[PDB]
Amino acid sequence: LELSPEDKELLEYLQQTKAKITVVGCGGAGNNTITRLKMEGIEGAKTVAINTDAQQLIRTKADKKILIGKKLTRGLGAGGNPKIGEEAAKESAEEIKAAIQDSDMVFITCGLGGGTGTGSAPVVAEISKKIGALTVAVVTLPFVMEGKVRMKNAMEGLERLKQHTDTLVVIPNEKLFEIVPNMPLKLAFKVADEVLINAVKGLVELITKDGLINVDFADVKAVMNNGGLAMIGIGESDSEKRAKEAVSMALNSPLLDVDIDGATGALIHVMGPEDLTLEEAREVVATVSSRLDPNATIIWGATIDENLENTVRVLLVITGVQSRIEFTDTGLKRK
Ligand SMILES: Nc1nc2c(ncn2[C@@H]2O[C@H](COP(=O)(O)OP(=O)(O)O)[C@@H](O)[C@H]2O)c(=O)[nH]1
Repeated sequence: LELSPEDKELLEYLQQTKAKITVVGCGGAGNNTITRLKMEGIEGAKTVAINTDAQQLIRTKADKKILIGKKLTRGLGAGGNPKIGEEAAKESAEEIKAAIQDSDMVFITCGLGGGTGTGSAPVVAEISKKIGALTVAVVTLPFVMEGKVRMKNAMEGLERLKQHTDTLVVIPNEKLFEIVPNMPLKLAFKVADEVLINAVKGLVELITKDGLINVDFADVKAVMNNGGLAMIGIGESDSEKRAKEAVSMALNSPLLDVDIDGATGALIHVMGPEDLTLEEAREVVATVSSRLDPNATIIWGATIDENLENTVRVLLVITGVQSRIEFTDTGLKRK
């Protein structure tokens, strides 16, 4: 490429706004998330799948696969015991470290409540912190119908994650039943899949994807470095006032299971068809800004999704909500 000294300096500036990003999916649900991200083609991110279960791991699609606890469970799994998942991850700590080495940002994703995910996720998070990466977890809490043991295990895992994350994005699966009431559990998991994909892919591609408005990693780091506890809101609309309806739906999302007045920061990803305008994106941001505390630090981007024909989708990630939430054995309680 023919490049002038001025063009080179411009390219150098744009390069330092980028980040090396790795997404790590732990356990059954985490592996399923990774497969979907790999097939759909998540932009600018390395995908790593880890599991104690060799049957689940081998059918997963990923850039890198790690069978954890080879000398512990021999590829059998963890049988829903978080202690087994934790010990397996600790055994394979060096292999996990090698796979995420030199990442500027690491996403850790799983369904909390099981053995492998609940156990290994905090270990991956600890390893990520120790390599100096911006460490973000995007995790689900189980449905109520899964039982008390699953939720108790999940909440203990959430407490361990909190010790080793910069931002902890929590998605309560139970609130999906407000979006799709009385859905069969097996199909409700498929909805949970889509939400996890939207959350992880949406956060990653806010930084990595070509957009109308691209985001500097420095600005993401400024919000997410001490993001604490975070929750998401998703909205979509294809009407005449698509942007207004999408942001309204996002702000009123059941997944935002918190008083949003306690928020100290926010990430906004506006997604639309080829006809998406800056004016539409600005309308979304202005609506969020007016609703939140005036002192909240808001970072936003806008990208074109080719799969969308007439629909604008808004992903909202609200940070610093730990002051309005209490961690209990039965789940998240509003304070
Ligand atoms: N999105 C999604 N979540 C799931 C699925 N299966 C289970 N989960 C959730 O993830 C939690 C842990 O399940 P799983 O990943 O299979 O356990 P693990 O392999 O031992 O970590 C469960 O308590 C469920 O709430 C699935 O197919 N999709």
